[PDB]
Amino acid sequence: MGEQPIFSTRAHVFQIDPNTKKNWVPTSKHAVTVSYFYDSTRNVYRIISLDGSKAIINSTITPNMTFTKTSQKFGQWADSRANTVYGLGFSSEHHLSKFAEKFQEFKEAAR
Repeated sequence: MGEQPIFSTRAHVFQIDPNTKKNWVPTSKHAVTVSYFYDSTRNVYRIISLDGSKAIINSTITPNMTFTKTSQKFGQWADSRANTVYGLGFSSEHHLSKFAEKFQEFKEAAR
């Protein structure tokens, strides 16, 4: 297939404020589904999330992109295509933990 579903989880989505990159701005009002998809048409993994029919995340994973845990339930990563920093807040450390693990896997496939 051109777009292959791989993994899906839920979280509240945020982006850092453009101006000083320090204040968190909510992007979704609800927790939404955040997923990893493999795009074979472009040969890359993508992090995709829609709030309703509005894509709020469509981040291609690149070899040096890095996911950082900020608390036991929240983590972030920088994205140059959209020129921002995404933050994800999970209901539990186990979910943040698992998301970060998958991130590392597809980062390597990218390299």
